Amino acid sequence: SNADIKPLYCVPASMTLLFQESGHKKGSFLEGSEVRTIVINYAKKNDLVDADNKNLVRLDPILCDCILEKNEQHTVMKLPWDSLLTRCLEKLQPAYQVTLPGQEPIVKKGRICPIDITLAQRASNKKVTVVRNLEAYGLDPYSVAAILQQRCQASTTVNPAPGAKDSLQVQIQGNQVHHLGWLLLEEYQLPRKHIQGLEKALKPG
Repeated sequence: SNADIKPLYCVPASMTLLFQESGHKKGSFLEGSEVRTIVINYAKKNDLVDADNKNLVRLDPILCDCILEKNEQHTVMKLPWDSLLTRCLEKLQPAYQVTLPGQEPIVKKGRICPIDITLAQRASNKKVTVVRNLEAYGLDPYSVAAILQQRCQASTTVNPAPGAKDSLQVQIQGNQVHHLGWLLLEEYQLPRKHIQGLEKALKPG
C-alpha cells in the first residue's frame, strides 16, 4: 500500500494514574481516538460527569494533578469535554508512526518533519543534490545512497548533517532532484506533503 504516517501520543509518568484502569503504563503509545475513549471512560467510571450538565466533568484529584496548570489547581472545578480532551492530548508526549510499503511500522518520538531536498552549487556549474531527514521516516541513508548511485549513475556519499548529533545527509553528484521524486514518491510511495524541495526538479520525470 501507500506509505502511512500516523500521529501518536506517548504516556508520560505524570499521567500514569489516569491511564491505570486502561492498562497503559508510562511509555505506551496511543492514537488520539484511544485517548478520548480512555478519558471518557474514566470520567464515567468515577462518576465525574455533572448531574445538571452532561457536557461538564468535575475534576477529581487525579485529573487536577495531571491536566491542570498551577494557577488553576484550586480554582477550576469543572471542564467541558472539549477542554478536558484537548488538555489531555497536549499533556501527552508527541510521537508518530511510519509504515513503509511491505514493512512493519516504525515508532518515533517527537513531531514529523518532511524529507528535505536541496541543491548546493559547487565548483564551476557543478551541483550537488543533498537529502536530509531520511531517518525520521525509518530510511537508512546508506541504503538510500546505494540505491541512488544505481538510479542516477552518479557518485553518492553519506555525510554528517547540520543540527542534532549523528544526523546524516545523502549527497549525490549533479542535479538529481527528479530521481528523489522517483525514489520517495514511487518506490516508497510516500505522500507528497512529506517531501520538501521537489519543486526544484529539472523535469517532472
